[PDB]
Amino acid sequence: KTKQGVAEAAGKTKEGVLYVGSKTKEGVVHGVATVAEKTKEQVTNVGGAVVTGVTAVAQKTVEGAGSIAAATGFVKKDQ
Amino acid sequence: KTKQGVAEAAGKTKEGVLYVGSKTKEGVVHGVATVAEKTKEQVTNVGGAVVTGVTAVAQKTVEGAGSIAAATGFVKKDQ
Amino acid sequence: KTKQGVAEAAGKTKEGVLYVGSKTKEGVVHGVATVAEKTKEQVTNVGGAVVTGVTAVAQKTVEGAGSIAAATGFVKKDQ
Amino acid sequence: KTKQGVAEAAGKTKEGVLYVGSKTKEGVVHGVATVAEKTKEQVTNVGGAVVTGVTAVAQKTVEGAGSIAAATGFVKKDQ
Amino acid sequence: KTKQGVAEAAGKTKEGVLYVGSKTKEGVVHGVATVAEKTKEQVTNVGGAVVTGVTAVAQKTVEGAGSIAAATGFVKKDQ
Amino acid sequence: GVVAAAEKTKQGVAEAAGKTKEGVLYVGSKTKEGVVHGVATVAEKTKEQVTNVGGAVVTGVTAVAQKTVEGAGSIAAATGFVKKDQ
Amino acid sequence: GVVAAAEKTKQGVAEAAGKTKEGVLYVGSKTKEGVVHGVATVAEKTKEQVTNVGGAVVTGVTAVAQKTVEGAGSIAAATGFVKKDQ
Amino acid sequence: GVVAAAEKTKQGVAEAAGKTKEGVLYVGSKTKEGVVHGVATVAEKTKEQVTNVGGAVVTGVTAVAQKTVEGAGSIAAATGFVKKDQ
Amino acid sequence: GVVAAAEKTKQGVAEAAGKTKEGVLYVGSKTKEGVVHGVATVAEKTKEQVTNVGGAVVTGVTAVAQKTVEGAGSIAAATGFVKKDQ
Amino acid sequence: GVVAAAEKTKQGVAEAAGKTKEGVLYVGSKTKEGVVHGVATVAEKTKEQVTNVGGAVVTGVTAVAQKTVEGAGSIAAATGFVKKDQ
Ligand SMILES: Cc1cccc(C)c1NC(=O)Cn1nc(Cc2ccccc2)c2ccccc2c1=O
Ligand SMILES: Cc1cccc(C)c1NC(=O)Cn1nc(Cc2ccccc2)c2ccccc2c1=O
Ligand SMILES: Cc1cccc(C)c1NC(=O)Cn1nc(Cc2ccccc2)c2ccccc2c1=O
Ligand SMILES: Cc1cccc(C)c1NC(=O)Cn1nc(Cc2ccccc2)c2ccccc2c1=O
Ligand SMILES: Cc1cccc(C)c1NC(=O)Cn1nc(Cc2ccccc2)c2ccccc2c1=O
Repeated sequence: KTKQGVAEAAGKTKEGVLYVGSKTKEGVVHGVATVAEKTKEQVTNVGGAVVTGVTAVAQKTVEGAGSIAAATGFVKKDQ
Repeated sequence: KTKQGVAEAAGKTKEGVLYVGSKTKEGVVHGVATVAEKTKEQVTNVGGAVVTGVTAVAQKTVEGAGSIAAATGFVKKDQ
Repeated sequence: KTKQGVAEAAGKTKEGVLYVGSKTKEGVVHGVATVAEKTKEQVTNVGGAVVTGVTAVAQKTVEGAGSIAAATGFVKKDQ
Repeated sequence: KTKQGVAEAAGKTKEGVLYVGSKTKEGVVHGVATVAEKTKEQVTNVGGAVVTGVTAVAQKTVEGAGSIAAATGFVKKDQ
Repeated sequence: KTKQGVAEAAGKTKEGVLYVGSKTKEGVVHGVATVAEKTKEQVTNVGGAVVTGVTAVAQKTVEGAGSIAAATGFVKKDQ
Repeated sequence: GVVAAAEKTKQGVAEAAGKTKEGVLYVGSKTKEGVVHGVATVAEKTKEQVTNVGGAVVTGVTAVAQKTVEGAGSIAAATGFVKKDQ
Repeated sequence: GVVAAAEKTKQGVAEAAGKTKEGVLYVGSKTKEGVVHGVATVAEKTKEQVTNVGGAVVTGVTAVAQKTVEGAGSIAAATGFVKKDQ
Repeated sequence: GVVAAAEKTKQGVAEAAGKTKEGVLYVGSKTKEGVVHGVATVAEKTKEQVTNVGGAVVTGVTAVAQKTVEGAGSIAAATGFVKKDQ
Repeated sequence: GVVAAAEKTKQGVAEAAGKTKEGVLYVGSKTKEGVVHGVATVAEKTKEQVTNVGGAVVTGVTAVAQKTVEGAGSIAAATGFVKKDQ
Repeated sequence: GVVAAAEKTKQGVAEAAGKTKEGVLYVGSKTKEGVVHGVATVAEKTKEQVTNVGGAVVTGVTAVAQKTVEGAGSIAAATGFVKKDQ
């Protein structure tokens, strides 16, 4: 047997109130906040890559080799 | 046997109130907020890539190799 | 046997109120909010890619290799 | 047997209130906040990569070798 | 047997209130805050990489060798 | 006097505002005002006797959540002679 | 006098504002005002006797959450002769 | 007098503001005002006797959370003759 | 007199402000005002007798959290003759 | 007189401000004002007798957390004849 990333909960009682709960989070992006007030942005681009926004990426993969979650704002000229 | 990313909950009682719950989150993007107030943006682009918006990407894959979740704002000229 | 991303819940009682629930989230984009107030945007584009909007992408795939969830604002000139 | 990243909780009682809970977090990005007020940004780009935004990437992978979670703002010209 | 990164909790009682909880955090980025007020930024880029934003990357991998979590603001010209 | 001008351009925006007053705004926010959450009570053998004569009595397992804007929130009020003139 | 000008450009923005007053804003925030969370009570054999004559009594397991803006929040108030003139 | 100008440019921004007053803002923040969290009580054999005559009594397991803006928050108030003139 | 100018540039920003007043702002912050957290009480055999005549009594396990802005926060107040003239 | 200028550049920023007043700001900070944390009480056999006549009594296990801005925070106040003229 093999357990990986397993949340387990068990409870037992006779009389009363019993609560059992389990939660799991894998590759989760939570709570991203961004505020821009009275911001001046001047961009001149000639053949390049410019990123000024908000990017939130969450990736979960099984048996995946060589995977890329995020690739933001790049110039690639491989030969 | 093999368990991966498994949420398990068990409860037992005789008299009363019993609550059992299980939750699972894999590759989940939650709670993204963005505010732009009185913002000035001037962009001049000639053959490039400019990104100024909001991007939220969530990807879950099984047996997937070489997968890319997000690729934002790039210039690719591979030969 | 093999379990992956499985939410399990079990409950037992004799007299009273019993609640059993299970939830699963895979590749889910939840809660994206964006506000733009009194925002000035001037864009001049000549043969390029400009992105200023809101993008929310959720992808779930099984046995998929080389899959791309989102590709936003790019210039591709592969030979 | 083998346990890795496992959260386990067990409780037992006869009369009263009993609460059992388990939580797991793997590759989770939580609580990112950014504020820009009265900020001036002037960017001139010629064939390069400029990144000025907010990037939040969370990646969880199993049996994945050579994986890259985030690659932001780079110029690649491999031969 | 082998245990690695395992949180375990057990409780027993007869009468009263009993609470049992377990939490696990692996590769988690939590609580990142950034404020820029009245900031002036002037950038001139010619074929390089400039990064001025906020980057938060969290990666959890199992059986993954040679993995890179974050690679921000680099110029690569390998032959 | 508030003046905004833009002349001899390709793309031009000119905005002029005399007086401006912003308002309250919520974006992806959660609020909880007067909320009762997660109350558990277990009783086996309770003997309760109440003898009330012209009064307010609150007895037993009580869970009250109140949210008032322009009024008063009370649970038990045994008063008398409440008058408002003009 | 507030003047903003922009002449002989390709992209130009000119904004002029006399008086400005910002407001309150929430972005991805959580608030809890008057919140009761996680109350557990266990009682086996409780004997309770109440004799109330013209008063306010609060008895037993009580969980009260109150949020008031322009009023008073009370649990037990045994008063008399409340008057507001004009 | 507030003047902002920008002439003979390619990209130009000119903003002029006479008076400005910022406001309160929350970004990814949590607030707790008047919050009761995690109260556990165990009682086996409690004998309680209350004899109230024209008063306010609060008895037993009580959990009260109050948040008031322009009012008073009280638990037990046994007063009399409350008057507001004009 | 406040003047800001920018001439003969490629990218130019000119901002002029007469009077400015910043506000309060929270970024990724937590606040706790009037919070009761983690109260545990165990009682086996408690005998309690209360005889109240025109007063305020608070008895037993009590957990009170209060947050007031423009008012008074009291637990037990046995007063009389409260008047506000004009 | 406040003047800021920038001439004959490639990238130029000119800002002029007459009067400026900064505000309070929190970044990744935690605050605790009037907080009760971690109170444990164990009682086996307690005998309590209270005889109150026109007064305020607080009895037993009490946990009070108060946060007031423009008011008074009291636990037990047995007063009389409170008047505010004009
Ligand atoms: C809660 C409670 C219980 C028993 C004894 C008392 C004194 C209180 N407290 C209050 O009534 C506080 N109050 N007073 C007034 C003014 C007023 C009160 C009574 C009669 C005439 C005028 C009021 C007016 C408009 C909207 C709200 C309110 C408010 O909330
Ligand atoms: C809570 C309580 C219980 C028993 C005894 C007392 C004194 C109090 N405290 C208060 O009533 C505080 N108060 N007073 C006034 C003014 C007022 C009160 C009574 C009658 C006429 C005017 C008031 C007016 C408008 C909105 C709120 C309020 C408020 O909240
Ligand atoms: C809590 C309590 C219990 C019993 C005895 C007392 C004195 C107090 N304390 C207060 O009532 C404090 N107070 N007073 C006033 C003024 C006022 C009070 C009574 C009658 C007429 C005017 C008030 C007005 C408007 C909104 C709030 C308030 C407030 O909060
Ligand atoms: C808490 C308490 C219990 C019993 C005895 C006392 C003296 C106190 N203390 C206070 O009432 C303090 N106070 N006073 C006043 C002024 C005022 C009070 C009573 C009647 C008329 C005016 C007040 C006005 C507006 C908002 C708050 C308040 C406040 O908070
Ligand atoms: C706590 C307490 C208990 C019993 C006896 C006393 C003296 C105190 N102390 C105070 O009331 C302190 N105080 N006083 C005043 C002024 C004032 C008080 C009563 C009546 C009329 C005016 C006040 C006004 C507005 C907001 C707060 C306050 C405040 O807090």
